[PDB]
Amino acid sequence: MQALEKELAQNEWELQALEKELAQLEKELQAWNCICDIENCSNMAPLYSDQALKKKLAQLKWKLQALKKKNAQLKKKLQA
Repeated sequence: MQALEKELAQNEWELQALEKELAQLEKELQAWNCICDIENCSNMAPLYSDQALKKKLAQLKWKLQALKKKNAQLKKKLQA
């Protein structure tokens, strides 16, 4: 019960790592600005918008609808 459930708990941890990946965004989003902004040199131009965030989230949540339904499938595959 530690191979699947802990792979699921690891997938939960990948989910936590998905939350931590989510928190990685906030690590990109929140951990980037605290009080003052610094000057850095970049080669590529970032996007960071509403149709790219809340949509990539709405696509993520849409991915959940699939993943959570896959986690519900996994929760379906958990017991059954």
